[PDB]
Amino acid sequence: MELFNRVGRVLKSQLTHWQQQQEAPEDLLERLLGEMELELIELRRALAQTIATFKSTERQRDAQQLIAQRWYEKAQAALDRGNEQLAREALGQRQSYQSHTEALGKSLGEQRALVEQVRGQLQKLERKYLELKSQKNLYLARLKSAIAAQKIEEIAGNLDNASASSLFERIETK
Amino acid sequence: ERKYLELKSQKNLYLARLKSAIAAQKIEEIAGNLDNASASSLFERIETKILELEAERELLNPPPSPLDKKFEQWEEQQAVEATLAAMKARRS
Amino acid sequence: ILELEAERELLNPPPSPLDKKFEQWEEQQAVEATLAAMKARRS
Amino acid sequence: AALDRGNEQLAREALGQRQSYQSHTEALGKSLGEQRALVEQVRGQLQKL
Amino acid sequence: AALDRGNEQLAREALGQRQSYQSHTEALGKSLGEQRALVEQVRGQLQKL
Repeated sequence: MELFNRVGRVLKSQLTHWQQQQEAPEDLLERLLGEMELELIELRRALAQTIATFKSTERQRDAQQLIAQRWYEKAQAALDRGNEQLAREALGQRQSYQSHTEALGKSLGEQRALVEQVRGQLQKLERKYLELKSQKNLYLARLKSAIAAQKIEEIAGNLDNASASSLFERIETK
Repeated sequence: ERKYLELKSQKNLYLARLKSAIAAQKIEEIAGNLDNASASSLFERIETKILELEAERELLNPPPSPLDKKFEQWEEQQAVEATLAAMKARRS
Repeated sequence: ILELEAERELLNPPPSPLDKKFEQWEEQQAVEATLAAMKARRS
Repeated sequence: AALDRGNEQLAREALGQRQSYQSHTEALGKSLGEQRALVEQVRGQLQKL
Repeated sequence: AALDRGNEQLAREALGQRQSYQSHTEALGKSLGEQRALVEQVRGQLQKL
């Protein structure tokens, strides 16, 4: 008659199950953390994408820094015995590297905060993740205690007293 | 060439920050399913069902009123006092 | 290696400089406490 | 052990790290106390049932 | 033996190597103490069973 009813029509058997599962959170409750486990490992692997990359710049600057050391050493050796003219160019070439080192080096400093904080984020998330997973069983145990606490007495009323006991004490009246 | 690789150098960081962004967001966008309020109502309202249904017990078997509980503890006080006095009287 | 080493680095967080500081400091105390005790035996 | 021989500076950090655990212990420990009533009463419930 | 006749320099390394073993002994030795309770109690369990 309408989509909400026709979506219901195609899912009358499923709408009930969807309502039941959301009414009884056993599957979704368990698999959301399992699904959340997927993003944790995805974050685990995704986070690694940050870790290897940033230092890979660190090695690159070291090679350029060593090359700057080579130009520094070549300039140091070139300027010997008053041959400053030759060493002037070598120092000029070094300045090209020096620009590369300074810009790349500082990029790590802020990236340390990104890895430092995100590691702190996961450090906080993981404890909260397991902490939430710690108390779910208690409520679930209290839930089954609740179901048990309720099936025990909801069934207990079948023959307690009054019309319930009338099932036999009225037969006693018979 | 230096600019080409330099652009190719930082794309992974943003992509890594992007997957960190997707990860940073799937982590919490999903986290809101059962945090608090109506989210926690998924079980603490079922906890309220305990008491909606416990009242059926409470109503079906009216809880021992403070008077009968007062009688129970008072009877226990008399039971212990009457007994212990009698019990210690045996030795005397 | 380092993309995958970070998995190790992340899985077993590397001993922080504090614990490494504790380790070497404990070693410094371990050697100093021992060597002082060891040489004290002869005395 | 860290604070020995007046090396309080080193021990200051270690105590700071401890406070992180102390928060965990205090919160988790009290949770048992109320849970004792749950098991204690439910055992009493079944004992009566 | 190494530290004899004032040759403490040679003996310093040997003591350092020893500390590596000392860590192994202390950790493994205590593991037995609790394991004694496991065997002691389980033997008591079977003794009662």
